Amino acid sequence: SFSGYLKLTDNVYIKNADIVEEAKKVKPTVVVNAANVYLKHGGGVAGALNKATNNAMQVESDDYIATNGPLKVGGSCVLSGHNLAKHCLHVVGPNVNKGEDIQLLKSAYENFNQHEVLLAPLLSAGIFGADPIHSLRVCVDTVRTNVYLAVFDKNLYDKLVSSFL
Ligand SMILES: OCC1CCN(c2ncccn2)CC1
Repeated sequence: SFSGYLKLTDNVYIKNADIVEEAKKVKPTVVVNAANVYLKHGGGVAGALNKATNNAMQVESDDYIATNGPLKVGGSCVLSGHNLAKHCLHVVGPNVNKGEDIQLLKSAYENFNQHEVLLAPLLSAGIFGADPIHSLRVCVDTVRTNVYLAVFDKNLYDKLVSSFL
């Protein structure tokens, strides 16, 4: 199971970890991807998770988009976790760098409530441009299921822990 996490609340845990390495070690039931509406896993967490699957995530995703069309910002879909997890929950947080509504971050986190336990990154953080402190706050105030957050950046991890109210 999950090890080395700092407990923030009854159901939220956090660790300074590379989510790909964490997923390869834990093999969780669900790993969350920081997806975009097109499931184009180019960079950030998505690029890294897809590279770990040897592009199998992208091949599966392109078939999903060809059949269903794009996701909504704030929405999600469950696809295979490939070699990383049983399932991957592709969740689209708002991308501030694309001018998307930050209010959609709560809707994005609500997708996590459909899964009893998840390994996840902070939604809309990193290259999505939102304030990770705000993302952690929305996570704690929205997710009720057990969420194990992996924060890649040590300096950001320390700032998130030290400023957590
Ligand atoms: O390219 C190497 C990386 C794999 C780890 N990443 C991550 N993990 C957890 C939370 C946020 N980012 C960033 C990319």
